[PDB]
Amino acid sequence: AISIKTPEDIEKMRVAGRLAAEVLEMIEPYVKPGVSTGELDRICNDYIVNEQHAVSACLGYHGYPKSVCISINEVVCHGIPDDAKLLKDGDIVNIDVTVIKDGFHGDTSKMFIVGKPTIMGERLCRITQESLYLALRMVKPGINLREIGAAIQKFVEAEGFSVVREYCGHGIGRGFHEEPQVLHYDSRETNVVLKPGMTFTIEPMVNAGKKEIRTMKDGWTVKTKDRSLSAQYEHTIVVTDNGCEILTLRKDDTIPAIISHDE
Ligand SMILES: [Co+2]
Ligand SMILES: [Co+2]
Repeated sequence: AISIKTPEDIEKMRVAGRLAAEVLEMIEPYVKPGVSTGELDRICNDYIVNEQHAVSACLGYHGYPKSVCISINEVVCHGIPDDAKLLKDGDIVNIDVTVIKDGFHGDTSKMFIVGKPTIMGERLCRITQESLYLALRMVKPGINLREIGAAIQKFVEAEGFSVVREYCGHGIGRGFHEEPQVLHYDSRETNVVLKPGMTFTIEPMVNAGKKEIRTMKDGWTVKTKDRSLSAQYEHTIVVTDNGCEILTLRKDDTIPAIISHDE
């Protein structure tokens, strides 16, 4: 069931979008060498809850134990903040945040580099981000959701990299994961012509090598099959009459918040 958000809904989202972005803006300083994914997890929850007056949708979601996800290096997804995993150097972590305020979610994620980059590190990240912005621009009404995934795909492989098919982006709003499914790859299955008011996520997961993954014992931690690196960046967006509106834009984003295709 694809939901077309009301204007008000939209105002709500803008809010969740921002709070969510804020948590990532807030944590920036704390992300340094010698940190516990666990602690990081504490600081966020306090913030989301204390200061923010909001809740985290990750918590208990399908039994998820933590408040947010934190995926180090070759961990792909759902990495679980342990009070004992500490931050190296050349560590490239993703923190995926997802927050609920007034019924609506704001879902976003980004990569952080630790205590002096790797090269391969910085490359991937950089590329992952571009592949995301890249889709960001395509977003406009009347476009098939399908040329978007292909696009990311093209870009990414072209760097000798691989796109992950197991996971994908999703509609979002009052429901954490709504319709549709947003695939970061080409597929005949795909066939959605976008409309204003539809809201959803772009969350490309990019491995430096091969598109194959493994799931751990703990039932969450997803790592590369290869043990290659993997990056992801994500944003929550709304389709406008002429392009899109990023509801999770942060200060460090090098893309406008409003993307218009008119004139
Ligand atoms: Co997310
Ligand atoms: Co998401």
